[PDB]
Amino acid sequence: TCPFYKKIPGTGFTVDAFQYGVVEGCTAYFLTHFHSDHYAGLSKHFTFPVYCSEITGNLLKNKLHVQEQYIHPLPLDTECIVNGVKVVLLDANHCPGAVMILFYLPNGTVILHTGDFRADPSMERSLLADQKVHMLYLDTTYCSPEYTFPSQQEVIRFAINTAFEAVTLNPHALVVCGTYSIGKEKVFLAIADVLGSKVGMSQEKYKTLQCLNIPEINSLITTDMCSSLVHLLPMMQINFKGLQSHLKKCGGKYNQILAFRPTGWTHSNKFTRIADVIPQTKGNISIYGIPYSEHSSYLEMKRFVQWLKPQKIIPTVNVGTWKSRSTMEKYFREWKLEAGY
Ligand code: NI
Repeated sequence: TCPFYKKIPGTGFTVDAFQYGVVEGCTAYFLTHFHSDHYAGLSKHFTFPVYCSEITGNLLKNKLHVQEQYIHPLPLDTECIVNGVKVVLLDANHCPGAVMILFYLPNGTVILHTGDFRADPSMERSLLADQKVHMLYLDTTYCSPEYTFPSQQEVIRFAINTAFEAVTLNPHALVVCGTYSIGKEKVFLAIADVLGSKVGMSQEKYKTLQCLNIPEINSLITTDMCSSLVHLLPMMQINFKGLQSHLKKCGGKYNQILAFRPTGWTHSNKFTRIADVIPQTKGNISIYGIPYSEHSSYLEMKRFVQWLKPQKIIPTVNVGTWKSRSTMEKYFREWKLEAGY
C-alpha cells in the first residue's frame, strides 16, 4: 500500500509510486527521475498515464519498453494543465532528466515535490521565486550537519588532473570508471576529453546513454573498447580482482589501471580535503573513491529551505526510523527559528 508521503492530497496524483499495484483513486502517476527505487514496478504492461520529463520518457520507452500511448512527456519551466490541475516541472540538478514538481491545487494550496535534488542557489531564480509554497516534500537524504562534501566542480578538477598526470607519465595506463545507474556522467566524460579519447562501454550502457539528449554524444562514447583508453564498468567490478581480470582482456595493450568509484558521502569527508585524497593500491592497480554527490549537502539544503520558507515540510528520505524522523524535525525547527518564518 502507498505511503502518505507519495500522495498529493486534493488531486488524483501520486509521485514515484509504481510498486503498490493499482493505487485507489490515482488517475495520473508522476515519475521524477529514472532511478530504480523510484521507477520500481514500471514495465511494458503498465496501462495508466505516466507524466515525466522528455529524457525520463526516452528511458521508459527504450529501457523498460513502456508503450508510447501512456508516456506523457512535459517541457521544463512551462505551466501545463494535467486532469484540470496546473503543474510545472523544474530541473532537480540530480541525474539526467530528473525533475522537481510544482502543483497549484484548485483550493489555492501550492505544493513543491523536490523528487531527488541537489539544492542550488540558481533555483532561487526559477519560477519558484514568484509565489508562496505551502507544502514541501523534501529529499532529506543528507539532512545532518556531518554531511559535508565539495562542489562537483572541485571533484571533477581533481579527477581530470589525476588522470591526466598518470597517463602522461605512463601512456600504457588504462583509466576505468564505475557506474550502476544514470547520473554522474560528467566524471567519465571530462576524463575522456582531457585524454583525447572516447569513452568505451558495453552495449547496454551505450543504449542508456543514447537516451539522454547529451549534445555531441556520438563524438564522446563508443562500443569499440579497443579504440578507447577510458572504459566504463559496473560498480561491483571496481575492486582489485575485478580490475586484474579486466586487464587480462585488454590483451597486453596496457600495463597499469587507474580506477575511479564515484560514491556519495563517505566518513573520510569528516577528516580529509578533496586536494588530500589518495588511492588504495595493489601492484599496478590504484582505486580512488571520490565524493561526487547528486544530493544536497546539509548546508545547501538548509539554505534552500530557509529561502523558500514553506509552512510545512514532509520528508521523503530517511523516514523509516524514529531517531531519523526526530532528528530531521529538530533541524526544521532550528532553521525556522533562525530565519524567523
Ligand atoms: Ni535518485
